[PDB]
Amino acid sequence: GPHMATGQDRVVALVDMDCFFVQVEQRQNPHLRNKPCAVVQYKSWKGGGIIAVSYEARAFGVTRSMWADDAKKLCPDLLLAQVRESRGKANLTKYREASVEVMEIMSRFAVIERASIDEAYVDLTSAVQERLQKLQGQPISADLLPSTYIEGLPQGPTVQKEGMRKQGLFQWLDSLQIDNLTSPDLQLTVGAVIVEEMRAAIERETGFQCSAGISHNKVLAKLACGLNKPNRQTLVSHGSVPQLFSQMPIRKIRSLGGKLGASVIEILGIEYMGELTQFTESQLQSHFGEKNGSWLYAMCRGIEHDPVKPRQLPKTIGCSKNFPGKTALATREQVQWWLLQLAQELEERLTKDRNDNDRVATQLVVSIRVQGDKRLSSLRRCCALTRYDAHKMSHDAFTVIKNCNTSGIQTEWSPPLTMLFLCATKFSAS
DNA sequence: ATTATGACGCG
DNA sequence: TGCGTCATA
Ligand SMILES: Nc1ncnc2c1ncn2[C@H]1C[C@H](O)[C@@H](COP(=O)(O)OP(=O)(O)OP(=O)(O)O)O1
Ligand SMILES: [Ca+2]
Ligand SMILES: [Mg+2]
Repeated sequence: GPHMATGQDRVVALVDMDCFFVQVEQRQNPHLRNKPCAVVQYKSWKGGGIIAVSYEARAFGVTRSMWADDAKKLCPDLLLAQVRESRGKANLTKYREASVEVMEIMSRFAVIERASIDEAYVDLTSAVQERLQKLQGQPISADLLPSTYIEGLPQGPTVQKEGMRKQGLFQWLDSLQIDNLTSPDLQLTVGAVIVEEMRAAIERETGFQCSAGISHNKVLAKLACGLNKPNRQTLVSHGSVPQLFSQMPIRKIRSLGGKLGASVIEILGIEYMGELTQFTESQLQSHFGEKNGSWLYAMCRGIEHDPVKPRQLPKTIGCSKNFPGKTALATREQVQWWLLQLAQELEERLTKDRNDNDRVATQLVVSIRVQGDKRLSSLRRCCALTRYDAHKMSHDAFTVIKNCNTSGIQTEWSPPLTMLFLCATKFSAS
């Protein structure tokens, strides 16, 4: 009743760039614009591995993780842009720098949480309050929401997509109570107006298009964002949740796409997020733990409290290289050469980071994978990062892992290494 | 698929 | 103030 929290206290958006690495390459090379194209990493094995795909190429069935040779079978005219290679490895600097362009624009509107290279959460609660005070009970025009979908609408008593979008928006706006500054639906609507403005600024100032979700928390905002891609935004209201969740596979919700989500499905014998409402909080805690159980109990009702963290910069700076099949490092000299390449890239990125962001990493984390281990990581060890010097970091990394070598011969390495990973962490102000 | 980030548990 | 695992981009 009057004491039941509905999780409508915040306005949260998630902005996610459309096919991000592709847009970065299309900005740089106009010949790629408005074409089926993909970004590929390396070239020797099966034409290279695809890591990003334009919407035109997706129509042919091209996907991330596909080898380029196989993608060409589906889309013979597919254009390809290669990730830069430096010091023997893929180097992602262009995309990291493009990400900074977008994050800096978003930060003008509100505090953001960098969630990945191409997406950020925004807590718009305060910005919405401010905008509502300027509006002064003035209605919100559909013209202020030219790319917004209202999930669940139209409904009740045109066969084209834009027509449906407008119909739903009209129904939503007609029902809005602009009189009440505390109305959560109104708050979301104003949030959506702000997000249109943010998205326009991103496109004007960078050339890049994006999609966004607007809702009352991060999980719903992330879900919302994916409902209408690309180049569109979606408002998921609290009232839209029962219908939305009634046919929503559990795996679609952030954090439930893996083993936990599979366990929810198997243990409870359900398929859709909505079906979770039929269990008590204690029942859910009994299967999935105190924390997960409480989270699921609220989440299936559209309620989540995880804050948008005030963090625009990554907390770690890392680089890594796999050594597949035949290339597994079987000599000490090889292990040392690659550790040096990684350390040189790391030194370059750290030195730039220190100058830009007034901070210094204090810990170096070294991780390896050994041949035969199905685990993505076989071993992790750390040491002090006291100087931004590639030679010192590579030597320190070796020292930390050299004991992993079973080889009797001092020159050889066994068992061969299938991966090396160096990561700088534990930043302190400088 | 390879090269990344970030959270959480304490087999 | 370590390390392994999970989940995601
Ligand atoms: N598994 C991966 N390995 C390497 N790079 C990845 C991987 N997943 C994503 N990326 C990179 C390339 C992407 O352009 C960028 C952002 O990823 P993501 O948001 O998942 O898709 P996207 O931006 O390419 O398309 P979409 O329009 O569907 O968001 O990060
Ligand atoms: Ca994206
Ligand atoms: Mg993304």
